[PDB]
Amino acid sequence: MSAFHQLIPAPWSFSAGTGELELDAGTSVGADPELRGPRRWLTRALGGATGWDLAPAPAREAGIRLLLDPSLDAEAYRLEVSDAVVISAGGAAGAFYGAQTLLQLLGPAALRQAPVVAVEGWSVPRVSVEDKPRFGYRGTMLDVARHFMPKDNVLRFIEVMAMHKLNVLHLHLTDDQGWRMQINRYPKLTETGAWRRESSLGSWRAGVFDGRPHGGFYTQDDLREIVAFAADRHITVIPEIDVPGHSQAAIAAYPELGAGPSPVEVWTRWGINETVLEVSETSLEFYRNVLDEVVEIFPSPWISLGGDEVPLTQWQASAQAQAKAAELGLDDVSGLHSWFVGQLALHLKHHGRATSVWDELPDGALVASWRGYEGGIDALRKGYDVVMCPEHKLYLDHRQADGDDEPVPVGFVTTLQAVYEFEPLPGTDFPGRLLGAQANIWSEHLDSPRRVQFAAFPRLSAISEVFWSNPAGRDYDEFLTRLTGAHLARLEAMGVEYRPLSGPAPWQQRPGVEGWKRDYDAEQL
Amino acid sequence: MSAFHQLIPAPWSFSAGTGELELDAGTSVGADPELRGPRRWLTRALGGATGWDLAPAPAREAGIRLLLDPSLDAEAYRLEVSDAVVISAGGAAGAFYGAQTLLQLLGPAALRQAPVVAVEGWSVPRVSVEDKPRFGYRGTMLDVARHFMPKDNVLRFIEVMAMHKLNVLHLHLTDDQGWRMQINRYPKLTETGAWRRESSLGSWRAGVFDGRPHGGFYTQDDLREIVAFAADRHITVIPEIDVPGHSQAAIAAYPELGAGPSPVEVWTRWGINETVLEVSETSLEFYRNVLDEVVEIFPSPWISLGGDEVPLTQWQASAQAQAKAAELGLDDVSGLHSWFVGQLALHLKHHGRATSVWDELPDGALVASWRGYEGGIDALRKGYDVVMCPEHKLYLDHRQADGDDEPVPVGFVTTLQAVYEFEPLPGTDFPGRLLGAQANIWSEHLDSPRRVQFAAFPRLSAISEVFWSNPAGRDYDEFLTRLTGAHLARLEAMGVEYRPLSGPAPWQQRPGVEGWKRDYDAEQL
Repeated sequence: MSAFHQLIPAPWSFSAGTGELELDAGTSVGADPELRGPRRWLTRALGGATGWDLAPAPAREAGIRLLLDPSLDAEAYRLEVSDAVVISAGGAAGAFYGAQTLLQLLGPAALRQAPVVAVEGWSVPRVSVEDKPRFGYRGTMLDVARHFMPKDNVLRFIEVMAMHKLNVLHLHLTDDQGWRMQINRYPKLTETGAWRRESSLGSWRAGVFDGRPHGGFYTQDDLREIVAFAADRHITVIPEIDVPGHSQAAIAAYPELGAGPSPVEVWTRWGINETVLEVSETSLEFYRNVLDEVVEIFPSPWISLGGDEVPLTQWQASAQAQAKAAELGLDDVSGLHSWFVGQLALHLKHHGRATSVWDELPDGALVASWRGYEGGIDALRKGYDVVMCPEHKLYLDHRQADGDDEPVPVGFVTTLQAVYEFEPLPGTDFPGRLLGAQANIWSEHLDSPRRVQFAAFPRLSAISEVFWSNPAGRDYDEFLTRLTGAHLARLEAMGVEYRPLSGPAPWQQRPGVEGWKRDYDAEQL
Repeated sequence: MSAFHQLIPAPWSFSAGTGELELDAGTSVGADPELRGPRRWLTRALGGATGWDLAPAPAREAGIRLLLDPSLDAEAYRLEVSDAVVISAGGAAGAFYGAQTLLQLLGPAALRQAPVVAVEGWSVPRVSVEDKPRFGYRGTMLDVARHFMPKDNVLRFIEVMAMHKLNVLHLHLTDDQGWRMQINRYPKLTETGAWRRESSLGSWRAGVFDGRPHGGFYTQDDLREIVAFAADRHITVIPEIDVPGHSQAAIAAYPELGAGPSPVEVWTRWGINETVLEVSETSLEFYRNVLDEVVEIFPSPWISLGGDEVPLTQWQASAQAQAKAAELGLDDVSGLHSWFVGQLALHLKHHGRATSVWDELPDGALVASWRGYEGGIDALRKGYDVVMCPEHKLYLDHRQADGDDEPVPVGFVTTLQAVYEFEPLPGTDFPGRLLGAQANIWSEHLDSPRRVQFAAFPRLSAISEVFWSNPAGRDYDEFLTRLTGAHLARLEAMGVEYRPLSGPAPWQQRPGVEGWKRDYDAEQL
């Protein structure tokens, strides 16, 4: 039983000792100054689950000790179970991840917000663990533009992320179908842009609508909170304001930003919009003002500008766009795209931030590559930093099985096993560096936080392992036994309603709602 | 500025001193042994909001002291701001409520789950407060049978309740349209009973359906958690399994429990069901087995059996019901109702629990009176303990204003001011005693936790004052200035999307969805 553990993500090295150390209600928590942050989080989480005081004690003297070890990487930790619980780390984030591994060692009741057990004693099996992340950037994107997620649910989603040792949350805040961020200078962004009349029901290709208004937004205080909440859990929040395309919500609010039409209203359907920004000095000024407030709220070194999916139809037919391309000396009207994003990227640079985009900038530019290995290596050749999120691998809005029993089926079949066997560009030594990978959850069809949970899990659990663990020890069948054996119980304890392995629960189904089924091989030939 | 405060519920006595005491990151929390429970909660809540350690110190020696004062009532506290923050209480619950009053004194940022402010210092104005509850039972009912509320949202709703000093949560767990509680002996209750094919859209009188499956359930561990979560906040959770009526979900699961029909399925519409339990030894045994598990999960001295709304049609036409009434020597088939509930009430008594019902038992029987003052005083004459929840006053599923702009309008117009001016039976000295009052939120039309928040607030804030505060100091116009001045900001900080005073936000509206509009005066004559 020496190599046996049920932890996910699996740690890099694990050894079991003999027996169990018992923790009573008197257990105290020590930490070195650098780790006081993680001490607070553990105290709050475990105190809630056990009803214990968990009062601080001098670090070397305590039941649970968090100790600084400068020879370890910052996100790396060592966990030792002895006469005491000793977690060594190179930094706060490391100590935090050690803490998570501890909670898993205590069992699922350690993840509840109030005690569900006796609390006379709990036991931690005696083990030695040594752990570090494989990738430094382990992401998830959350689309709150398509369906607004109430703040309570966002913080809960973030809590579940940290439990999987995911460090990046890419927050897609704006799109054709709504604008979620309150901007003080431009009140209509939320007043007008934060809601739509109705929503496509199923794929936009079925042309049916639900008659139900949808909307909401985060205030600046709400965003601050989310950022602070994530920071306590060592998650970086990268906001995205998507430009020049996916802009109809902003155009509805402030029509000057568009070409022209009857007044433009927040888009009620999915898919790609031919209606986009009119690129010009006024648009530019508008979005510099927006990015001024963004940068005040979000401390993140990257800020995402999107840049995906802009049809040139509007620009080609635009007397203004034509004029603009002449003034700049561009070859054609399509160069305005590169120009517009670059001007904003420059403004971000003025504020000390690198830019993040989906494709195609200053030095620290980060590309999120949804194309395959080729588009990825191509962006490295040019010196851009890369994170992989292939559309045919890592998109979690895509159906989890073949057939008609999955709710609103769209995209490729992307299964638990397929996702677990995924790789990021597997000696060319280029100027660009691979930061890591990210999973994207697009919200068109997920109209409640329950549906988002169904989409994200269990797959995101397997993905968290792909991002964190050692690729050498990878076997799907082995992973399953840990998933079903322990981890599903942890997800249940955290309030996450996932897709059961045998398929959707009857209340998770949505019959009569048309999806769009894609096949990756068919699209190649 | 000596009588001025923005606290809701308003405390019984309040005096402002001069200046502000500043709390730094070194602030420590002391408590007497009885209050260690509330010390833990404050530490968790305020630590989360400030990023402070809030380490324990000897009680008399600490920045925030929670001190036992046996001369105060258990739910009563005194709060003193000085060189230190001193909260005196007669018990844990008292200290808890003092803590809440403290958080309000620090401002809305104290209610966030992560710091949104500088945290260099916070200031508490120097004040003396003396406070007790007017009613000992201050309730809210939550219908999770009609629309299942995910666990994450339930705990958040409970957190918002405790902030208003509400001590009772009446959890309506089962109905025609679903059964939310997992029972180990009877797996189909959840497997079958926990979901329905679709739902009425609007009033059942419009006969239109949404085509959308709905369901979910709490496991026993989930319920335990909710009970423990509530207990940490001094909220009693009274579960309700409604019998003999509102039973079609249980009948779907186990058809023997009904008369007969094509197989019975979970009800898809609202309103009163003619399909009810067949009262008999087998039904009785079934529900004793259910109440055996309930009583293991919920520690509450009361357990609710419902008893509302049973049409006699089925029983009058039932050869079995007729036979049964003969065997017992009842006058007619309608006496089986009283008999069935009484047998279960007896079984509860065996377990040491009093019974709770909606109308019409052993000594500790509690009646929840939805009729007016008359039905209430009548139940006191008979010695039953009473809590008031008049249908024309305290039902929060009812529309908050006249007209067509309120979403799915149903019931009487029940406004913020009307609800704030409400009273419970205003020297007959009967055997029954008035425990308090309760507000009920029926979930037929609230299909998300957002909609539930819209229904419950701001009204539940005014109600919390009616239940807690002194009736002498009651003026609506004064209340408004506190509501708009401070409290709405507190609700925003806790993630609660309420009905704005000027009416529903555009994304809160639901046009095309038929309600049923009632007028209280018209129904009298």
